[PDB]
Amino acid sequence: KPTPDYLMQLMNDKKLMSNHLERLLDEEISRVRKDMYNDTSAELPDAVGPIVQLQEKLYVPVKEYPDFNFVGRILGPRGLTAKQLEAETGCKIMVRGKGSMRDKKKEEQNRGKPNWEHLNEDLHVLITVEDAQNRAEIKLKRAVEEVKKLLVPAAEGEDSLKKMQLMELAILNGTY
Amino acid sequence: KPTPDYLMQLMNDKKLMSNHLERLLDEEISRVRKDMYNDTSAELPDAVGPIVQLQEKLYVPVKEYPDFNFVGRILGPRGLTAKQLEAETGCKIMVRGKGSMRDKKKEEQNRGKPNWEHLNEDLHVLITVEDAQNRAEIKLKRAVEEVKKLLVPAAEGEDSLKKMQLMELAILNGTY
RNA sequence: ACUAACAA
RNA sequence: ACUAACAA
Repeated sequence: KPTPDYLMQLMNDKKLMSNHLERLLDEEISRVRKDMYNDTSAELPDAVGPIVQLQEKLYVPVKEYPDFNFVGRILGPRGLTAKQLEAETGCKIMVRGKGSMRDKKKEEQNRGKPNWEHLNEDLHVLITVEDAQNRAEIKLKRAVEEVKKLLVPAAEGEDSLKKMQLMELAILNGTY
Repeated sequence: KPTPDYLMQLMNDKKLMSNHLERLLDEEISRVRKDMYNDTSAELPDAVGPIVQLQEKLYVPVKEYPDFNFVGRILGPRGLTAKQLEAETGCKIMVRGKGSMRDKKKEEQNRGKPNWEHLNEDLHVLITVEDAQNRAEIKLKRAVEEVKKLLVPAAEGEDSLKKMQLMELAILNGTY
């Protein structure tokens, strides 16, 4: 029974609590939320060959569409959207690049510092996998073919997804 | 992960707790336990016709096999076995008849008192259903064909089921 | 209800 | 590890 209200009555169930009890909740929460969006499926082959790591830097077109905030849409509230995506694909999703950090200031200092090399590239979405080739290509190409969706600006009033998160946010905020 | 130990670590999870939190547990518990026994499936048709009530008094053969305690085997610890059976069939399972009540004394007084008429019949297992005919016959004949199993004395050392409950008991007892 | 995860 | 539910 993945209802909106009862979901709000779940987050608060979780607010007061925080060894299986927690996990018990995290499952449904995710399961609810998944069902929320899925109202808007193949299976991986058995591993073949030595383990491989696959990346795909996917740049966001702020050069093309500066005004639109892609990044938020992707990450979502508590970064959950980005979190549910790593979950259902297996690929490590992470936002790197120029302007990654919301703050312009903090970013203006980490340049060159190890593991901040990525700050010298234009803004992108990084998608990494560790798995056997035939099993990873699929994993990758699943998440690849999903960020591209998020790298396409649904005009306001038609971005159903935007409202989805924004209501989720306004619940974590408790302002609604 | 329906493991025995973790199950014991569940009942005690439940001991300390006692609005969804409780229910959350009751599901797995049942689900675990079901999986426990199922290591030792059709679907009902859509209702057709006016609702009906079906019974089947099923007598236990103490006349034939006095020494063996059928009744316990059926009910099980906390009556759960009898409880999981009402669950998975839909039929109201209940033990009535002579010697129903463990105590001979208490029973020796309720004779004739309304809803204790059943004390004047030999010991039996009562199985009742409320549903449309075609849908109830199946429901009944599922539970019917399962009590008869429990009305057949598995000799000691071969009654795997007996140990199943007895370990479950010895957990609720906390003696193991 | 304008999201900030991830990485350190 | 010898079960006691259900019904009242």
